[PDB]
Amino acid sequence: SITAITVENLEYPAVVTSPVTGKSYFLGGAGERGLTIEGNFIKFTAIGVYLEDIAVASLAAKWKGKSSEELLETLDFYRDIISGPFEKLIRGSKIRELSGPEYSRKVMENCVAHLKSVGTYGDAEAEAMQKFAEAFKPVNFPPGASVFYRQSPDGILGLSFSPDTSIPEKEAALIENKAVSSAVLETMIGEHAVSPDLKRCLAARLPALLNE
Ligand SMILES: O=C1C[C@@H](c2ccc(O)cc2)Oc2cc(O)cc(O)c21
Repeated sequence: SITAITVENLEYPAVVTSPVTGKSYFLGGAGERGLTIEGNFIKFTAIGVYLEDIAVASLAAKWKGKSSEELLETLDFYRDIISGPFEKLIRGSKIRELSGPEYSRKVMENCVAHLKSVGTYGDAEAEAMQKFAEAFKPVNFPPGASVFYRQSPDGILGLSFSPDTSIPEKEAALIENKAVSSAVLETMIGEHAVSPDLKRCLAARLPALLNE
């Protein structure tokens, strides 16, 4: 009973398979991100977080039997999701047109803040973030265009860009850095991620799967 989610006409299939790793994932949750301008929420993109199918078995031990309300208030739960021994696939699909530099600027800002926050922002991470930036420079995201973050548990962040919502066959870059690899997802569902839409989806959707 793992359904699909549609955000501003941008649909997120309940399941997807990576053309890069062959692994299959289930939709953990989908929401929206944008900017608050003059007290008004201006939507810029849709975001969906996919978890490798094996995430269920991994999370089962500690979080089966827990209620959605309980999971939602438990930071540890989200930590297991963020740093769990399974691949996470994040798909951002634009609502409003953003260039690669424009979009990446905010993402990188949050990633850097997180990294410095937890004391893991050294030269290696800075270089990884520059490589991150470089990968986005030649890209533009018109409405519907997407960015795919493949978070490998092996400490690598794969970056893919699509003209639309379809997963590209090949990745544009590989950011090989452990800290940075989870930084993106951390800024989406981590403790210091204000927006709760993705967290709420995860808390609401996981219990059913964890129970069976
Ligand atoms: O999906 C987005 C939107 C992005 C963004 C919003 C508005 C804008 O004008 C440019 C970029 O900021 C982010 C920053 C993050 O840490 C994680 C995210 O998932 C995102």
